Amino acid sequence: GHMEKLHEANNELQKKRAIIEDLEPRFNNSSLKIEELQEALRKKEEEMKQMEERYKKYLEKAKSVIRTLDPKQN
Amino acid sequence: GHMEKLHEANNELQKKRAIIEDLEPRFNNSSLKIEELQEALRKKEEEMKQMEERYKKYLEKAKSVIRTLDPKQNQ
Repeated sequence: GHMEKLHEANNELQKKRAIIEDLEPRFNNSSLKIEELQEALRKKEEEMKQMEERYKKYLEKAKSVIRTLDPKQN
Repeated sequence: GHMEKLHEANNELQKKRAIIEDLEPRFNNSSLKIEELQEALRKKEEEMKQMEERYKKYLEKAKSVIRTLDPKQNQ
């Protein structure tokens, strides 16, 4: 047949059309997601570096409170 | 005539085939990516939980000291 091969071809085109319309919004969503997961990851890793700044500075501060309050040197 | 319609259709098929063949591995990679990231991020919110627990620890030693040396508690 010839008429019958046009039918098989047009239907497969409708099939691929449906495959594409379903997968595209999915792939777009998942792209957005990867971006926000990395802004969260970056923003968290920054918080962690600050958190280490503070505890570090705290320990150094208490190092000098010890000197100030020690009688054996003051 | 009919020749041309079956040629236009078969070549549109190869177009859509190319679209799909290119997007599908991309979408698979990105599904794996989302879950690798979400893992890294929860291993990181954990590391943070430990570090805030450690800093809150130290911040309550510190006010313990601010209270004992409070002039008002020494009179």
